[PDB]
Amino acid sequence: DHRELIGDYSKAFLLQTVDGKHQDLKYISPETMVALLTGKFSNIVDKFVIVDCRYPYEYEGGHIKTAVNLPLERDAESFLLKSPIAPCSLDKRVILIFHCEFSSERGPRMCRFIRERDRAVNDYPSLYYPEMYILKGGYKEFFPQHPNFCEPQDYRPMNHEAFKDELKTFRLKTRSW
Ligand code: MMC
Ligand SMILES: [Cl-]
Repeated sequence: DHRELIGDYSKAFLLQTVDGKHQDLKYISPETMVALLTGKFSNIVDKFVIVDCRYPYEYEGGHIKTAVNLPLERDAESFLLKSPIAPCSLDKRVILIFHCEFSSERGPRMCRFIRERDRAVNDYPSLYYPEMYILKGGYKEFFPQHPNFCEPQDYRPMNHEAFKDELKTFRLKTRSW
């Protein structure tokens, strides 16, 4: 591999990465997303969690099969760090994939946050989650290409004109603005 090692310096990144806006983050394409969902890496990957950082209305409107919705910092901390998700095999890996609508703001921030807490609660340089990726293009790019991997087969934009009140309500739930 021509790149650096993963978070705890144990080995290299498994997946092929593409270029994305945040230069220090690892991005994967929708194609690689379908590869994991179809079991292409089942020999090596024990578990991969898809974290959709969108607001609840957006997720309900249609999300990638198997994804979990964790919009608030607190929920994510609770789901991932209280009782970490471990591989059933010493040999196998655990991988996290974050995404939002455009994978421009929400997703990358959540990725950076979980990394901060993973570092904070372990002895350097161990991590519960050494390998994390962003799905480049977010749900917006994913739906029109692989609709049968989405449930329901539909797409609800955050700015959806009929969910204006729900957006405001939701933001008043956030740790900070
Ligand atoms: C760093 Hg994610
Ligand atoms: Cl929050």
